[PDB]
Amino acid sequence: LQLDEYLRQLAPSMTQWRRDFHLHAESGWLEFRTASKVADILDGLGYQLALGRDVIDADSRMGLPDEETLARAFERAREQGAPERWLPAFEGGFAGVVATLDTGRPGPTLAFRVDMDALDLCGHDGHTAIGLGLAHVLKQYAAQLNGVIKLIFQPAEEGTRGARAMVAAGVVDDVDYFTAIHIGTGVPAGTVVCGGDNFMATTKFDVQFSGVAAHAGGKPEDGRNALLAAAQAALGLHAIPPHSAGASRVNVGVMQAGTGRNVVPSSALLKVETRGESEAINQYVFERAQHVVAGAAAMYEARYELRMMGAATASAPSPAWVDYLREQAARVPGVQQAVDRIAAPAGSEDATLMMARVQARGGLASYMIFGTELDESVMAVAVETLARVALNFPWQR
Amino acid sequence: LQLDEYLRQLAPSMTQWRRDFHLHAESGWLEFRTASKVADILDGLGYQLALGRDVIDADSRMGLPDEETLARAFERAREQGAPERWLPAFEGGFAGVVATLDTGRPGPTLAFRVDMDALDLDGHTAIGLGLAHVLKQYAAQLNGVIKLIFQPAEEGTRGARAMVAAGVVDDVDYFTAIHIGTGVPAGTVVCGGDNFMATTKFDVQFSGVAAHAGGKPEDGRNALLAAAQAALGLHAIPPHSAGASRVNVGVMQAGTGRNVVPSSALLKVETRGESEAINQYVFERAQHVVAGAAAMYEARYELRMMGAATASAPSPAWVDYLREQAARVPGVQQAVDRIAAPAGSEDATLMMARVQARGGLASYMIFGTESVMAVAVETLARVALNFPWQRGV
Amino acid sequence: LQLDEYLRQLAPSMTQWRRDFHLHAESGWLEFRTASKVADILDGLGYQLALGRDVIDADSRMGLPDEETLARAFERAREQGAPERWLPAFEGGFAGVVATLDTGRPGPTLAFRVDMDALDLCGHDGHTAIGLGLAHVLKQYAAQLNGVIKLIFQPAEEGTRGARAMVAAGVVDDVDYFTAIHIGTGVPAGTVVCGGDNFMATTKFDVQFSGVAAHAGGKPEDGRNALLAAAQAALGLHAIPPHSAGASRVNVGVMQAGTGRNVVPSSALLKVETRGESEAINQYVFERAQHVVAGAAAMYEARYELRMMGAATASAPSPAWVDYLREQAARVPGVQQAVDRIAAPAGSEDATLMMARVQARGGLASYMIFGTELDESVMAVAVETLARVALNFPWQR
Amino acid sequence: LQLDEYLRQLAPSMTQWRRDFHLHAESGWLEFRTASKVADILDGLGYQLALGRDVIDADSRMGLPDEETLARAFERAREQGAPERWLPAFEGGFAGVVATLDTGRPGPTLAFRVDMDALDLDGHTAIGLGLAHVLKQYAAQLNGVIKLIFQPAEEGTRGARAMVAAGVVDDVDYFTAIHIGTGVPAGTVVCGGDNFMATTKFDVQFSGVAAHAGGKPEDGRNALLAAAQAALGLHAIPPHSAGASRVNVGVMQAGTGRNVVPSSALLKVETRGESEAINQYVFERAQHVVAGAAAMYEARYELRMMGAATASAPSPAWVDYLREQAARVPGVQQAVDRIAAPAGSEDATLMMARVQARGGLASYMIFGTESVMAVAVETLARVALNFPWQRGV
Ligand code: NA
Ligand code: NA
Ligand code: NA
Ligand code: NA
Ligand SMILES: [Y+3]
Ligand SMILES: [Y+3]
Repeated sequence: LQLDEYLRQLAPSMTQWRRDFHLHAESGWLEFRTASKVADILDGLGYQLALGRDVIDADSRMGLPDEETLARAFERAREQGAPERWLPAFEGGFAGVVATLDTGRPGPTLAFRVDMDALDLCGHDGHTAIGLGLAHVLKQYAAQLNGVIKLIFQPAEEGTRGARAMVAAGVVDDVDYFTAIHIGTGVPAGTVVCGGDNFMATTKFDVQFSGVAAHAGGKPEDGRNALLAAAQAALGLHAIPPHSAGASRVNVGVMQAGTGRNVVPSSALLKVETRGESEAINQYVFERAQHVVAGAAAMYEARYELRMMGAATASAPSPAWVDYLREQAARVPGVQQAVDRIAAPAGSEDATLMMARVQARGGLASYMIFGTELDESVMAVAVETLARVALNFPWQR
Repeated sequence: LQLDEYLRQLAPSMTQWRRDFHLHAESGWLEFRTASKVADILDGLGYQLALGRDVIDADSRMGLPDEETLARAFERAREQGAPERWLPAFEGGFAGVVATLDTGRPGPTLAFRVDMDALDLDGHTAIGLGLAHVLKQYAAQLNGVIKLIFQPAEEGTRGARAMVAAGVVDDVDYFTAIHIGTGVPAGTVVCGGDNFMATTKFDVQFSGVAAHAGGKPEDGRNALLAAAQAALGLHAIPPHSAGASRVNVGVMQAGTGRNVVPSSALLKVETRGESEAINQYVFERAQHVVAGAAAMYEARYELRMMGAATASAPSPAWVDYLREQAARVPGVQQAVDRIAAPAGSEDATLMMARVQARGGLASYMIFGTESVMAVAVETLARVALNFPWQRGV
Repeated sequence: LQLDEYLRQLAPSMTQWRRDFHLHAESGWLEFRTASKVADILDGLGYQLALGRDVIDADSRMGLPDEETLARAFERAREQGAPERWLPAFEGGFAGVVATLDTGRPGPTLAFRVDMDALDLCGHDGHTAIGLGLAHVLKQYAAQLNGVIKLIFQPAEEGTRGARAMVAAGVVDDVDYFTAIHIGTGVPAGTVVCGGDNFMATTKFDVQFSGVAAHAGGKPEDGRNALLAAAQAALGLHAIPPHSAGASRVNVGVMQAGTGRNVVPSSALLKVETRGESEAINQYVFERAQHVVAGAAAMYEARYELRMMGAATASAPSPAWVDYLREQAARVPGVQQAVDRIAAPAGSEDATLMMARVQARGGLASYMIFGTELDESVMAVAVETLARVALNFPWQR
Repeated sequence: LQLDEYLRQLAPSMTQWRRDFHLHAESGWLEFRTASKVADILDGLGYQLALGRDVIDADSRMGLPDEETLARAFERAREQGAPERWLPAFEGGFAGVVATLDTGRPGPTLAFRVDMDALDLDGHTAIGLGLAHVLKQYAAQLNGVIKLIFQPAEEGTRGARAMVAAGVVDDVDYFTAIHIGTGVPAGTVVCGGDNFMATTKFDVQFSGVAAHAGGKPEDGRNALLAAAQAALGLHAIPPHSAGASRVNVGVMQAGTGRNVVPSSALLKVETRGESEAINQYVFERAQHVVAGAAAMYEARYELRMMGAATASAPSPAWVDYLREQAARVPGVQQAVDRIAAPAGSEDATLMMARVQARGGLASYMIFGTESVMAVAVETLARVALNFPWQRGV
């Protein structure tokens, strides 16, 4: 009741949030200020918070910035207005937060997730505002809810690095219905996909090649060309055969080698990523890749180091849950279409990891997409759609 | 003074300039303060000066820093004491000066060359200034013309080409490049150094079309793979029958991000040859290798000259004259023609080649290793003063 | 009526045919004897024949053997028992035959196709016997037919070379319902696929690299390494990026370069093939390939020659026709399943070219597959199924 | 006769053997008829013979033809007149013979070497037979031992290794390889040929897993791509500071069919070096290159030795002795030590190295260009007969 009204009594806050978080955008694992601000507000609304290491498994964190970068980002946050009461809980690259609202009334646990990080050289993640927005709506109308509602603010989504660490921490082991959201720019403004399935499994990794000269003196017979080794690696990688079961990808997006024009290269670096339509296919591609870089290093009798930088799996939304999401989304104002599933360029999202987990444990889950192409108020329709998903839940059945 | 006295009454000023230029060292193409000081001093001695653009052809410059870097250095040089009267002539990466002493009497045009730059991340200039002082003091005992070339960007063999293209050595009869040899015995003086291989240094920028690695791989045009294939092709270039040659892809940088098809790729390459012809063969092969690799991926490519130098073939008659004079010079132990040593490069060779090509004589002198400077000035001064105005060479 | 009986009164002939044609197997474009034998028998049954150049467009013949090979194969056929009355009509690599049965009774034209060639170094094509088999059944029961029935015996199916030449000759420009058959070894014995859609479009081509020394004397500076050029080509080819619209393939199956160990290679040969799930995708792959071989040749300043060796398109069976085929196949004895469409390893078949043609002109078509895996009498079930397809045609509707 | 007469009374037989061996020429490892004839003749002269397996280590043979080819040639040799008494000792690719003449008196062991094979798609044997005749006729004027090595597969440098491994030259004090030089002046005689680079010839077979190109590309393991990448790596092998070296992938064959992922690939490679050490460096690098390329595709690889030879360092004292004798030989114009010429290979070098390694002297003699044979026999005969039984070398 009066949800439509209350919403217009919140919109002015959300835009303020999208902008402030756009103003002080932070990269993967360095979302210190953002998490501090989110925690602050969420605690202010009376949510039971869980922070940092309690929700982010230290070990499974891939592609973390160096010890130095984590430090300045932390300090800059403290010098950026980040609340003192919370900031400390995220030091060391553990900027993450899960808010819990327990109604006391027996019932299922509904989880909604949004990422907080921006991109490195931040148009891509206005999702944090929608997360706070939904939190508010969920308090005012708390009385009509049952079971438990969980709000997940995930770090390092770019590069698919954060989800795994939150899953390893057990953040979604007690979730019955999972829903990840996204402001799809490549999606028609006014349209809403309730079953994002265009996500490929993937593996991110860097390869370091070292070719220490066999002896000093700089004699050509002692050189071990790391550059040529990575060059042959790059070719091998891209030559990996496709798979019969579905689409697959491989991309050496970055390569750095050498120190000087006249100097025989002894060091080289490759930034790679593999992808497959299914978990198995991507696993296949990654297996070959390792054989390719290993042999390439051997050719030049050079050494190599493999560094796992991130990973995600394939998405298979729960049919029933997507139906429910479609049914609710149709009534929402700005929603012109429900689509269910769409045909768009394939990509990857670590939210899939949380979905896979919830699904293996009996729950259901899906990835919602809100169109905006050809419109920064799409947050209101996202908020109402999500809020509606909870309030309208068929508690009995 | 009579000469020996003059040199001892000059030695102080010489270390003063050395200390100064060392303290205020400047990288290739950024020798603004040095060039200014040199010009101020030479003008004072009464030398006619050709500066900057008049002695450095713009288009022939290689491995030039970007505008921002040129401007910062120019401003820094002003703030470090560069004589404001001369500073403007070098603005834009044209720190170069040719000082001329025309005796007025008929005779040959003798040229001496020193470089002014230092390494990135040459006590030669002082020597050049000292020699300028002595030659003025004894202009009466000279004939013909005396030319002093102060060259920029010798490191990376980047500056000599532009001076040659400006005509700097086209009127030269006898040329002598001066260098302080660290890898040469404390008392030795090589008068015909030729341990220089011809070379070409260049960059290759490959430009393709970026695309999302997972979403639309068909829209991509991989510049990275083009560079990789070029790199392999470059190192497979066949040797040459006439002598040693080498190709090296020292640096490769490519790509924007892990999930984006690389649309930009850069190769820093170096070509070497025992002779000019051999180096030209290798470089030619290299151009075909990179054009093809770019075409393989439908990528565009741009080849940027970063450096160049040729082989050194010292004029025997001129070498002999220099050796004879050097021998008599006090602090000298061994006045040799050439001396064994690992091969390297030096663009002074372009001036030599040019001079020899027009009928003149040329050589490269090396003073081993400071007091090497007094010896170098006295020696070079002898070379000029004891010239066979009549008999010749 | 008594079709089931008549069939058992023909089986002894078919096995005799499969074996004789297995005995004297001929490769692509050299099916001289086979065509002579087929024509002979078909003429004996009273079919209106069209042979050689009248059914095989000379120009569009790809991957033809050399002038010499065509000669001996021809003579060996004459010395192999090939009928004299017909053999001459196939000289020069035009071994093909289309038999026509016109009932005078107005009606649609039904076409059935089978290939005759074996494979080169012949278990793969017992399809010619089934073709003759069906011809017989179609005569005896001629009275119950209407319109026109056409039987197509295609050469050079292996390597996808013959179909194009028959299409260019107009062989299927007047066909209303087209059906290509195949003894699917990779298909369950007793099963019949009425809608083969597992076929990818493809392009076959050889690349010849020439690197004539710039000068005599054998000086290394004059060499132009064709081997290294093809080597880099091979890598480039296999590195061609996949396509978002569907699966694609590239394979450099053969490479020959050099004349002697110590001699700098001046010549090289590549045997390649591209593939795509759709016509467009394969076209995309072939476009890249040409850029790859051209640039590779340039790197070593070598020359190159592209030779088109064959091609096929994607298969999209006519839904309605597949339904009809399924309905008829179900009643046939040896048929346990109808399936309609199956999931098997992708391949290529030039019969697709005839299908595409017939479909663009208003007719319908499909590719039938008869299982046999885990059974050399599958010809009887194929014959009856095909014969039934004709006899049962809904002439009225 | 006294010698000069003997040679003129022998010349006929010599052309008879030359004409015969030319007419019945045989390829490497297939010298069955030749070896038989040689053995029959030498046995007749009273020479002790070590044949086949006793002088050719089986495992050390390189570039051996397949069984079928060995058998066909063996049978063909029988049908062409090979003396049936000796033919069996060479069955299986062991056509080799070492003839020994032990004077019984104390002295040095002198060895002379000739090859018997011809090219595929050596009038040396006759020379060897003639020298055997003369030395027997004058055994009385000889001391110590005389050994005559008739070597198989000299083409492609394939046979010498197996003889060295059999111990054939371990008891040799003075070794001399004989060769007819077509690229040498009609009257010149090089006594210390050393225009031979060390070398290694080998094949690399890459074995992967075949699969249908379109149906199941993931089941494939491309041996073709492995060879391609190896080929590129092989031609990128860095040079060596101490001297010239070269790598060449002369042949590449791979694949079964257009629509099948290649599971078989073959590279025929050649490695060269100015010295033994330099060739070993290149070959070592080459082994790493091919093992890695095989690993890149999870393919197996097999490296087969097809040939090998080392550098030639003729013993100066022995060269001088040969030159002195050759000079006096009638039909000789120029008895030189070495002579400029393009570099090639010759496995005789393995016997030289071995001999020199055990304290003996060795050299390679070349007779320029037929009547070269009479001169070669007379010369070689002098070398043996005029030996400094006392004074020495
Ligand atoms: Na994001
Ligand atoms: Na310098
Ligand atoms: Na077939
Ligand atoms: Na030979
Ligand atoms: Y309302
Ligand atoms: Y019946």
